[PDB]
Amino acid sequence: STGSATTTPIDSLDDAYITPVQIGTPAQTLNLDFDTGSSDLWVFSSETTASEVDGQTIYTPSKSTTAKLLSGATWSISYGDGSSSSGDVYTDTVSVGGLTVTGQAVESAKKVSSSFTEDSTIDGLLGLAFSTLNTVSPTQQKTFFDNAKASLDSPVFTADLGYHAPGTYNFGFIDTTAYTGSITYTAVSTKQGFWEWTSTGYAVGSGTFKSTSIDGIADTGTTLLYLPATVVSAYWAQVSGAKSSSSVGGYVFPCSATLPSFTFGVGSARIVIPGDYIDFGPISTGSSSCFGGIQSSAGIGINIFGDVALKAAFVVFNGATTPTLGFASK
Repeated sequence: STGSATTTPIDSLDDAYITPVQIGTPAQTLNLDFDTGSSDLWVFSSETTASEVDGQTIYTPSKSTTAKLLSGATWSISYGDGSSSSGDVYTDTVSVGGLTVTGQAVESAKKVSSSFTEDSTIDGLLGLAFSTLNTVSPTQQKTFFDNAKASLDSPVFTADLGYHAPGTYNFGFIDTTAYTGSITYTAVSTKQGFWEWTSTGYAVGSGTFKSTSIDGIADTGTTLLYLPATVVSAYWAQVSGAKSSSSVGGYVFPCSATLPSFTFGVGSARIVIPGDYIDFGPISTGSSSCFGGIQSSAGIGINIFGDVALKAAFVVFNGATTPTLGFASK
């Protein structure tokens, strides 16, 4: 089997992407944030504290003839950005782009933090990291990908995120028309439960490539590119007036600037992030100070190849017995 679904930016900055997901019988379609940095499929629901729901579409398990309470199971998650959610668990039928999994754990939120409430466009998350990170207790549950894998034509999914435009998540096949050149594959460590890999270096603009190993995660659920302070300083030093602002929480730059590109290495191959992808607009409405899309990972504890990086590529998440990651230009 295969599936193919369009993923759409939630706003004009590509802060996140939502993909429609069918849950239950009859289908209830929710727009979920596909997140290769976590492993829980959780939704706003009829059980979510009413004051914490503000415009989201909810899953109502009592209206699904295929929903079953997973007795005794609870979940609770905290994300790198400080947001969180928790609740109980149903199993139900879940379909993405024509690909159907029966018996998928659907984690129903009883509580969500303010960041989720305040974002009306995201009805929940669909985790695509390794199932070892799933938070369901006392019986850990599998991700949608893990459940689908054996049925897929090939045990892969691909992320093709757009810049200020829709893109695609495919399951079970590689669309050879969706990228240019060849796909370069690189080793993955699953030791921390992430799609963790090592970039071979970077360049800033038309500058020379610096060969250096950068361990990090491919994370569709993180907006920005978080890299070591040395790398980030070298990037922003090429933008007149750019500075790290402790009050804003990262590098800012004059909105009048033209940003240089940023290149990262995948083996001997190179992915080029155009400068415009690195512009996240005014820090507050009407400001002429703009927020940078490349930020320091210092104090996160891990480097993160988030949407800023991934949207410059066609990315293969290969879930073969030994997982690997593939990147192509597009």
